[PDB]
This record gives sequence, C-alpha cells and structure tokens, in this order.
Amino acid sequence: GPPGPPG
Amino acid sequence: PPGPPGP
Amino acid sequence: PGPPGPP
Amino acid sequence: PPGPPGP
Amino acid sequence: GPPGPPG
Amino acid sequence: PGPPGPP
Repeated sequence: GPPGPPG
Repeated sequence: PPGPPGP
Repeated sequence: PGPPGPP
Repeated sequence: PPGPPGP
Repeated sequence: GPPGPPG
Repeated sequence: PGPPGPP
C-alpha cells in the first residue's frame, strides 16, 4: 500500500 | 492498505 | 501494508 | 505528529 | 512529523 | 514524532 501519513 | 502514521 | 510515513 | 515544544 | 513549537 | 522545537 501507499505510505502512511506524516507523523 | 496504507502504512502507519510516521514517528 | 505500506511503509510508515516520515517523521 | 509534531515534535514536542522546545526547551 | 514537523518540528515542535519553539520553547 | 517530529523533532523538538528550538529553545
């Protein structure tokens, strides 16, 4: 899947 | 699915 | 799952 | 998420 | 994530 | 999490 959100 | 939120 | 988001 | 308040 | 606030 | 803010 796509990268997760910025922290 | 998307990766997790970042640090 | 995708990679973590960036910091 | 954002980093903590600074010193 | 982004930098935290100035202290 | 992101880095601390500056002093």
